[PDB]
Amino acid sequence: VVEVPQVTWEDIGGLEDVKRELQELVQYPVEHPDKFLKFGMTPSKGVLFYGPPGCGKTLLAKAIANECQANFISIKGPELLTSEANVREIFDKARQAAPCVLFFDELDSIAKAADRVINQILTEMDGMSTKKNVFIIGATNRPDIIDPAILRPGRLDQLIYIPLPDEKSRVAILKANLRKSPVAKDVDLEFLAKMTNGFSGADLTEICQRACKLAIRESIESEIRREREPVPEIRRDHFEEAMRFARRSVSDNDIRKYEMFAQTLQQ
Ligand SMILES: Nc1ncnc2c1ncn2[C@@H]1O[C@H](COP(=O)(O)OP(=O)(O)O)[C@@H](O)[C@H]1O
Ligand SMILES: O=C(CN1CCCC1)Nc1ccc(F)cc1
Ligand SMILES: O=C(CN1CCCC1)Nc1ccc(F)cc1
Ligand code: NA
Repeated sequence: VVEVPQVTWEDIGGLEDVKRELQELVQYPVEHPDKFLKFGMTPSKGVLFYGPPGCGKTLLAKAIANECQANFISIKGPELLTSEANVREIFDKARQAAPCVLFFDELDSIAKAADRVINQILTEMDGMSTKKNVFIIGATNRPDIIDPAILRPGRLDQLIYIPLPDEKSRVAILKANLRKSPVAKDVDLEFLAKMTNGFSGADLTEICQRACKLAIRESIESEIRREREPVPEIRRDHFEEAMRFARRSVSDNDIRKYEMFAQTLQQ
């Protein structure tokens, strides 16, 4: 399906510099048109996100579409395998759905036939002006095998690191998830953040989902019992039980590999 996503910048904890950079990348062409005309600036054709799984790459792509009130089309890397015309088709449909964000997920899979699924993607990108109002986003968990051809001027304009959340970002992720939830006053999310070093955004969200269901299931059984004979909160003891089912999904060794890649870039 194609639609304007409902996720916003507010649903995304941490990454405040990245969000700043992205909002400008898409707000300046429409907020400062005369300056873009005066100096010969062209809008960006897209960006490439890299980092460990479950830390916000997909969320940021949907939030860019929501900011621009644009349709969102998601394409999974391994699904381009059945046929070089499939890269042709998907760009046609993005063009038809403009203004549109076209998101290529799981691109590390293509980087390992597949050699000109790539060549067709690079072809479709060069033959699409920015006046077509399609914004391309790719994401990968394997930055070491990126073909630098995709980052040349005229294709994806910047490579952006989305890291595991630090302690402050873990508090923000928890708060954004629970933004519209009835959390008990005995709940200390800053202590929860301190006990989840190494957790991804997805790992933290699973704790929140488990704790919400425990409170709902408890509410069901309490009312069943009272009928023999006031919104209920998610309490500290629901989070205590939910943390029993929790552990990181990204190993210490992969984390070292991401940090080396980004530090050597001076990024
Ligand atoms: N920065 C974040 N803020 C809030 N929730 C997050 C964040 N990162 C991940 N999540 C949670 O984990 C899920 C998966 O994140 P996603 O962006 O799909 O990861 P990926 O980086 O692999 O694209 C999100 O739907 C959300 O529930
Ligand atoms: O992440 C892996 C390997 N993982 C193991 C389980 C799934 C894939 N390698 C890697 C990570 C970051 C980097 F910059 C270079 C290489
Ligand atoms: O870190 C680098 C260096 N490059 C320099 C310019 C950009 C980064 N490579 C690398 C990192 C992890 C890994 F698993 C394999 C290779
Ligand atoms: Na990922």
